[PDB]
Amino acid sequence: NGPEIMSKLAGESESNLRKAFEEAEKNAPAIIFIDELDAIAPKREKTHGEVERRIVSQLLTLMDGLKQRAHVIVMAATNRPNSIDPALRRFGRFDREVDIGIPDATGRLEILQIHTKNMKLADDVDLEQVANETHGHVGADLAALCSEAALQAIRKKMDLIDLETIDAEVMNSLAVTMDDFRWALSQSNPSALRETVVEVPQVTWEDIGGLEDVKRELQELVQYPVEHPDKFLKFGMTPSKGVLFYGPPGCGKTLLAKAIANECQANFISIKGPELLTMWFGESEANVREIFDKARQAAPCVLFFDELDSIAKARGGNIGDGGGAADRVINQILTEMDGMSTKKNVFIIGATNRPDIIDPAILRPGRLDQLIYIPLPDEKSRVAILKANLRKSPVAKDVDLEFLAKMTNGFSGADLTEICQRACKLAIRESIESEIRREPEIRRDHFEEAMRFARRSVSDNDIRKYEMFAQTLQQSRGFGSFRFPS
Amino acid sequence: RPNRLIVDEAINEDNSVVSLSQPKMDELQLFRGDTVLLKGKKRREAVCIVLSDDTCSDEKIRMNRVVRNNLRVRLGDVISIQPCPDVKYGKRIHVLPIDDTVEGITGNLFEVYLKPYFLEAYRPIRKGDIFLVRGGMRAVEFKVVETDPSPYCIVAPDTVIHCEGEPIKREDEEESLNEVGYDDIGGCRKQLAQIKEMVELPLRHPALFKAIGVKPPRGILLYGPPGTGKTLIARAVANETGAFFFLINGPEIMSKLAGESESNLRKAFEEAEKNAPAIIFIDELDAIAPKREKTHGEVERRIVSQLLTLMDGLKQRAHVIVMAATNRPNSIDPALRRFGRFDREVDIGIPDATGRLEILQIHTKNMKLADDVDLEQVANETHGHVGADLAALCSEAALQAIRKKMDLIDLETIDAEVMNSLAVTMDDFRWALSQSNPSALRETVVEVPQVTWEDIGGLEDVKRELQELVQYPVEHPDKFLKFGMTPSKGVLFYGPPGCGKTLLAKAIANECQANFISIKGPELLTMWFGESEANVREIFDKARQAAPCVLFFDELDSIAKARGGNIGDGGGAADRVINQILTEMDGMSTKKNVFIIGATNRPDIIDPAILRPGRLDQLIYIPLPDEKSRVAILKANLRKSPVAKDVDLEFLAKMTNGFSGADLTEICQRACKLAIRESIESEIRREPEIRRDHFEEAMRFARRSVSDNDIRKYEMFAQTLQQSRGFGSFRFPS
Ligand SMILES: Nc1ncnc2c1ncn2[C@@H]1O[C@H](COP(=O)(O)OP(=O)(O)OP(=O)(O)O)[C@@H](O)[C@H]1O
Ligand SMILES: Nc1ncnc2c1ncn2[C@@H]1O[C@H](COP(=O)(O)OP(=O)(O)OP(=O)(O)O)[C@@H](O)[C@H]1O
Ligand SMILES: Nc1ncnc2c1ncn2[C@@H]1O[C@H](COP(=O)(O)OP(=O)(O)O)[C@@H](O)[C@H]1O
Ligand SMILES: [K+]
Ligand SMILES: [Mg+2]
Ligand SMILES: [Mg+2]
Ligand SMILES: [Mg+2]
Ligand SMILES: [Mg+2]
Repeated sequence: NGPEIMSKLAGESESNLRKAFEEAEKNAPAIIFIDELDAIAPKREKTHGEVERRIVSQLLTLMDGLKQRAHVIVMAATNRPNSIDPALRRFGRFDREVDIGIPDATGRLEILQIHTKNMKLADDVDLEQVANETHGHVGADLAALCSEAALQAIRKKMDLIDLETIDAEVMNSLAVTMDDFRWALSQSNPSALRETVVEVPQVTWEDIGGLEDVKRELQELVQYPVEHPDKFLKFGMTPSKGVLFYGPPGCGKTLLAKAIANECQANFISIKGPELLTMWFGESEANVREIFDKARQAAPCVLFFDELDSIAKARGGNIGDGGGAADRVINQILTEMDGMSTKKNVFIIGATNRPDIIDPAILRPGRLDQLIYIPLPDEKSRVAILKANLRKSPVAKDVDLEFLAKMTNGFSGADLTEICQRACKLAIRESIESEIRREPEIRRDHFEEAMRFARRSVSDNDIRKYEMFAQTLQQSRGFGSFRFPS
Repeated sequence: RPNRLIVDEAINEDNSVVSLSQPKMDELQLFRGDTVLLKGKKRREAVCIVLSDDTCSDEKIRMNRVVRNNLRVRLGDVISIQPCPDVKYGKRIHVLPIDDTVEGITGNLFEVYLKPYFLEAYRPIRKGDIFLVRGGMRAVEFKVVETDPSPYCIVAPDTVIHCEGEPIKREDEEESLNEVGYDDIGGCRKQLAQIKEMVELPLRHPALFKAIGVKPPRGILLYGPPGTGKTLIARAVANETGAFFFLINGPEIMSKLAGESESNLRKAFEEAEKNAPAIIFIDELDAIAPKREKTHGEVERRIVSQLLTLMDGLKQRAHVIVMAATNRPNSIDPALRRFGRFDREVDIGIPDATGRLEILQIHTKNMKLADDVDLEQVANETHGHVGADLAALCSEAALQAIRKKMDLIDLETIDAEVMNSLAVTMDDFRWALSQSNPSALRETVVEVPQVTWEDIGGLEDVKRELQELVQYPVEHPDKFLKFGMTPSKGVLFYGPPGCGKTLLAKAIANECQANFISIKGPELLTMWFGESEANVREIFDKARQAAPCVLFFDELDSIAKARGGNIGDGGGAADRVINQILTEMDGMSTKKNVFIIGATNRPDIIDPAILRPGRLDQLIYIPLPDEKSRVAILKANLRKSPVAKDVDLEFLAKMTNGFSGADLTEICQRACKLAIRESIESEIRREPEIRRDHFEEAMRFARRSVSDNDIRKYEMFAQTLQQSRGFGSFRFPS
């Protein structure tokens, strides 16, 4: 234990490290686990004591002495991959690095099922509903949640049957009800809420309508190099490692990136515009490196840069504020892109509503060289939007969502999302009023009432500008009549 | 069973009154004012009269500290009823004080403690009963030594109570009845309830955790500004649960060389282990274990590591809860706040006006006050006062009461009658209020506001929308799951200056009884100028810990104005502080019931990124107040002010056509100030209400703050954001 080692004067600390290693040597195959390694061996520059430096050096020499075939594996856990001595992470000392990371919904469900196996639950405890709304929870947060629910189950039957070395039958007669879990979910306080989510997304191609050419291109750039690595070697040509989505707001760039990640069952990392702006305002663009590290350790991965023009907008427009299109954060992104290998199957997807103001250096080959226009959703995509938002909501069968997607001509996906956000909220309001006066489905009248407040977010001029950009980048030249002679 | 009850804290401070419920009395066949013989643990018993109240449950009995200690039991224990067989009145009943509680005060105890306590109050008395009485700015305990007419009796007016002297020595297994308890804490209901919950099972039911194996909370961290009673709360919990309270003082630990510090931490933990269920309280934790990066000594690092390993060793079922108080949630080692060491965190925080009133009533219970001391007027104008500030205020007033009668009757082991003859007058409190110097004046107020929908006139559609976004997800969480749709977590108020955005946010918070946090434009500008936008995170933390909460960002366009206009200064609409607000909004859950309300007079220059879905996606226009809202403004400002009945405030709100709320606020700020001036002049020449002439004189200086062009621009913005498109004729075919 880090703290236990560092809590013993300036003598016995070194003696205890040495004795631990000697005891592991004398006792056959062994695993030395050094829990909280950063407590023992932090950055020797940030140490301000002689004994701490001796502790780090003693650990280094013990680890070097464990280069023989003594059958002793040394494991170490730290919350600081970048706050332990780099000299420990060299070859022969700590060569292998395993990122545990946040559990996904499946992992959270598994942890909950593990913690509740001994506990006598009820029939209403779904244990999967909680696992889906325990976002930001590490297994310790889930254990705390489970113990909290069990304790409140004991806090409801506390002094009815006395628990005075107490009998087994009363112990077996306990139960935890699902509303206890829903209570604890509001008192959860997850520890890893503010942590980068790296998970295979649940968005599939079904949740996206239309975009047939866009889906084809995306699976050409992502699905082919992953599922057919036999090609790209037979033809001796590396897959492109990046694409730039451009188009009007609310047209499915995020969903397309998520769906292409889910098709290959690849990890998905999303870096939104506020994070790029956080690096830009704070001049902490070094964190770009860390992002790419997370992408490289999670490979195969789709590294998605939503609203990649956020810094360009924050500076003004195409020129910005006096300067050119280059900025420190996008420059770091360019540097990191040049340093990848295309053999890690890390795919960069940048999305921008303003391709005009994007730094052209990011569109060069060996970068986001392919530009895909994500247009305003067509009627099939509108139907998919309505079906996806309306799923999980009880909606009447008589609603003609196909008809609803016919006058929503220039509507974006956010427009239809607000359409139900209004119709379905009117349904909630009507339910509450009828429940007040009294003391089931989204009807057609609710949808007509919502469409009475239907506005197009993206204007005709903006669509015209997007179409013009798409033409000047995709209409190419007059080489459509080319043909080899004979 | 009629002979099995559960103990709860008594609402009132009565010495010998227990509160029960009518259904419990139904199976007992007892009157409202009869006496019963309650038998406690360890063979002890007492006699007490019952009372009826609906706050307690059907099978719960409420008892105060003194009678609970007489039964040798604590909260939640098992106590029978066993009604007394109507024992006749007492004759002599000899009672004597306890030596420790009478030391320092001598004299005749009849007219000061015994007679007033037994005057016009038939209180049952047993041989072993010890009772505490408050008087002479003290709380003194008296134990009965003998009773001639049977061990049980009821005190009669003609009974000749005897107090010879020779106070009895404090017994072995009986604790002091006036040291600390739950009734000594003022208005900390939420926090004290949380602590009681986390602490009940581990300490009151220790064998349960030696037979079940569920992990109870092992580390509780009380944090808040200094003087909020964290040590008091911990001591109260330990005393009420009966667990051994071991106190570790930060400075005391860190004042002992580089040896005995570690030895004392280890010995404290071992002593807590060896002594049954225990609470280790580590007061001033940041003195012992600060950020190990900011430490610059080896012994300090060893202290932190030793505390960490002791806390880890207290992962077993040793029934030892470790409590710690710090004023630094973010200046203690983060490694202490991990799972298994200090998992639970309780924010004590500033007391509200109700909490301040409770604290003042607690500190003045022993003190003999006057009739003019409102004790609620001071509680309403003690803003920024923590309970320590209130204790200082109360002691200051009492001392000045002693500074007015200081050497008239000599206080030479001084007599009790002169001690009981003191009084503190309200003007002393009003004096101390100007000499207060509150410690938590510069602290973020998190309180349920007192503004209701009555204080707002008109805005019927705005009220409806606000309760649709806030009241529905809070009071009807059954919906939004049946329909499978999260409530919107934010709204943006926009409109002209002085139209009730702040009052609307406060009223929607008060309707749901939610906490209200207001972040004004100067604070956003402070973060922007100082580049301390990291504090945005802290703000959201305060909102998350105070959930349900309305997080209000008044004048959210302050940074945009400070930069210029819509463009600003070369750059775009993004700035570091609003970017941090966007980041924090994306990181909330909508299951915390934290609602963000942004207000802006300039929606044109607001960053559009904040209007996107998953953010302040709903925009509500708060227009210039209509005549009903004007009447509400006038009535609300004029309340607390004596205003003549003949004033036609309804008429006054008819020519105030384009007037804003600030305009009418200035209208009375002038009329009512003219009334004050006329009062002063008439008092000078001589040595009651705001008349109509005052209001006409004020309206003679009535100007509209917001011009017609500005109102036109607000209306244009409202049209282009709310007139939508020509989809009003939509209809599904057939
Ligand atoms: N083709 C589509 N398939 C599915 N959903 C879509 C599609 N286009 C839009 N949407 C809907 O739009 C909403 C979110 O849009 P999305 O985040 O994909 O937009 P975007 O193109 O990234 O633009 P922006 O940068 O303006 O947010 C969701 O409700 C989503 O269902
Ligand atoms: N609808 C209203 N109901 C009650 N009081 C109102 C209303 N409109 C204005 N007022 C009065 O206006 C004064 C303060 O206005 P308020 O702080 O609500 O304005 P605001 O819309 O937030 O504008 P600003 O940003 O210019 O201060 C108070 O005296 C309040 O009584
Ligand atoms: N919530 C409270 N209720 C009653 N008294 C209080 C409260 N808070 C503080 N006091 C008074 O303030 C004094 C000092 O409080 P203290 O325990 O030092 O604060 P903290 O515990 O936060 O360090 C106590 O003697 C107590 O009389
Ligand atoms: K104290
Ligand atoms: Mg570990
Ligand atoms: Mg996008
Ligand atoms: Mg303290
Ligand atoms: Mg405002």
